[PDB]
Amino acid sequence: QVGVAGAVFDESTRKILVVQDRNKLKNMWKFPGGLSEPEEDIGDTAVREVFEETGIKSEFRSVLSIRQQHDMYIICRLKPYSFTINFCQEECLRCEWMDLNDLAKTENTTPITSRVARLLLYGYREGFDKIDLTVEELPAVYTGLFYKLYHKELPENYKTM
Amino acid sequence: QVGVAGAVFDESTRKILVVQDRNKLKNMWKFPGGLSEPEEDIGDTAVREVFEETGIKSEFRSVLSIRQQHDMYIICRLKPYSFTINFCQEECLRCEWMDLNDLAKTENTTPITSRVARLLLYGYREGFDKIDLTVEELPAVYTGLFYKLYHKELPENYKTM
Repeated sequence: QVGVAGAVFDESTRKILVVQDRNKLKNMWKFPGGLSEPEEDIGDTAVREVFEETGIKSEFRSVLSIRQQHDMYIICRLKPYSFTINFCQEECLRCEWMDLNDLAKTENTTPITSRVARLLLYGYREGFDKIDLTVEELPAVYTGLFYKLYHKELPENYKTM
Repeated sequence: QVGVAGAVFDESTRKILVVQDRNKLKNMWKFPGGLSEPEEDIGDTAVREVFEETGIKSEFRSVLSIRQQHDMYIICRLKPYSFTINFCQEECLRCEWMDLNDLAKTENTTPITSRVARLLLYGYREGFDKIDLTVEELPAVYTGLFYKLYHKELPENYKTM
């Protein structure tokens, strides 16, 4: 099943919600995330994983990045609507609203997390339209399968011609 | 191995290079594509698959879309620098420089191809910066693995802070 992470950014305070895992890379700040359940939309996985790890209630806004290895892991931009952290003590050592600029500069994070922080900063300064991507389900033609398609948000007048 | 497609768009003529497979969906226009070889960068797969199917020489410019099923298939924007079609007769029935607006409107294509045509039209009218994404290799921290990360192009001053 696909993994999904939530990058919960408060555009009013310039804060980004991050965690340190209790038992894995406990000194590296990361975004909360985990595995989708069967039938779960990507955005719902993000919002659920965030809430379970951090106590923060949020809304899906966009996809920010797709991570591919040898399979897929989707990192999403979320907008918080609660702000009191109640983190999962079995899973996390720390959970903070960190200054986004601090995450973008720290060495105590992963290269992917840092890249996604820098991308958030670019959207914070120059507009989220610069960075946001959508995910949509589209049908196959040759078979009865379905795909998920990730791309820059396409204005409604073009999606439909 | 990942699949990769090439959407070869001539911004000077508003034409998009498309094929009909000789033996599969022979009435549906599609972008040339196929499987990456071991060690091959995504862009090189695109350029090679295009050349092998169509005779057209091109250069990678960006990623346009990521297609996910139950694994990954990357659709790239390419810029042609040769224009004489010499298609692979064993593989394709037709290969044409089609008007992009015609591809964006036709029923004789797939929903994904049509979506990517509409996204190209949006870039043709409003700038390719609106649609282009990059792919880069970034390292893991927990293990010795590497990932590929797909996201909107991030200006150099931010990538590096």
